[PDB]
Amino acid sequence: MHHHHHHAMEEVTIKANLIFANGSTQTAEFKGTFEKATSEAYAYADTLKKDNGEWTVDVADKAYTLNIKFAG
Amino acid sequence: MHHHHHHAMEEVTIKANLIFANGSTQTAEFKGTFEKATSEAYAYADTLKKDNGEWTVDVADKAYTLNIKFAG
Ligand SMILES: [Zn+2]
Ligand SMILES: [Zn+2]
Ligand SMILES: [Zn+2]
Ligand SMILES: [Zn+2]
Ligand SMILES: [Zn+2]
Ligand SMILES: [Zn+2]
Repeated sequence: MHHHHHHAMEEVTIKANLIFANGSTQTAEFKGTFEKATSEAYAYADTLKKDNGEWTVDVADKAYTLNIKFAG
Repeated sequence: MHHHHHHAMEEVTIKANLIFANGSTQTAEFKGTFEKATSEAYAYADTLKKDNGEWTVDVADKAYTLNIKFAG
């Protein structure tokens, strides 16, 4: 499944690729928590439904931070 | 839970922050599939166990690509 595991004070960058039925595309960037950032991307997509129809989305990861702590 | 959902031809960037018992740190970057990139990060961490002890890790997301397709 596609699951975002929230962390406090997270800062995530969302690159949205909008692909229209005729093959044309548009890209936009959103930043903030994963929840807020994706919400804005979806809200934007919704403003385009009137002229471009229903949309579906696939979320794919691109970057992570690994915090590795040694005990000594 | 922390779950990486694999996608074909994915290219993920891993930023590893190694935190030692005495407070000092070291950072490194790894790239490739999430699986390969994290594997290299862990392998690197293992080479430091002899002198720095056991390590634990927390994986946190940083960036995503959203592919939004309109049906028309
Ligand atoms: Zn999955
Ligand atoms: Zn979140
Ligand atoms: Zn997917
Ligand atoms: Zn979770
Ligand atoms: Zn993968
Ligand atoms: Zn975590």
